[PDB]
Amino acid sequence: LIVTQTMKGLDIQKVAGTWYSLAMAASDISLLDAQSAPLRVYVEELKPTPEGDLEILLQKWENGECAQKKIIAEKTKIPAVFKIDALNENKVLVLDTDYKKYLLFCMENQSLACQCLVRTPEVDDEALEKFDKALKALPMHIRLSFNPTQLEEQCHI
Ligand SMILES: CCCCOc1ccc(OCCCN2CCOCC2)cc1
Repeated sequence: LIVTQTMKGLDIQKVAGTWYSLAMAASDISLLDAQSAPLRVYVEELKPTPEGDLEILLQKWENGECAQKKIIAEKTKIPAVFKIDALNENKVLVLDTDYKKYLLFCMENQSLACQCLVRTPEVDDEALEKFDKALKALPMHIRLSFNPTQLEEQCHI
């Protein structure tokens, strides 16, 4: 109950496939500051299951290397809200998407990280505008964005 933008009418099957973390923001600098920061994660692909859960492939920098991760976000009664199982209850919210170009999401435990996902390794000014508007509300204190060259590299090097 801190992020209160969600996507009405979300069809989670339609988010399947390839995505690029074009921009990210968080409530605390420490959540994204170093390469190995806990929530500096780079999304690779979204794989919605038949039962409506959402499997997520990503990379993360750990121990001086770009590690692959696979995680599962389980559906809830709200179609735009999913839960991930770590030792704390942390939920994922889909704020807005057009399926074909962009998707905005936040994860929250208050600790909060949001990303602007895009389908192609290109700077979508309009997707970034909608991301910044969705965020102007929220209490973000660090924001990163990535150029096309970085978006084609593992962990955005
Ligand atoms: C529409 C769904 C977009 C994908 O949302 C998420 C992307 C990455 C996430 O990762 C959260 C942190 C994952 N852990 C980082 C530390 O290593 C273990 C995995 C969570 C949701």
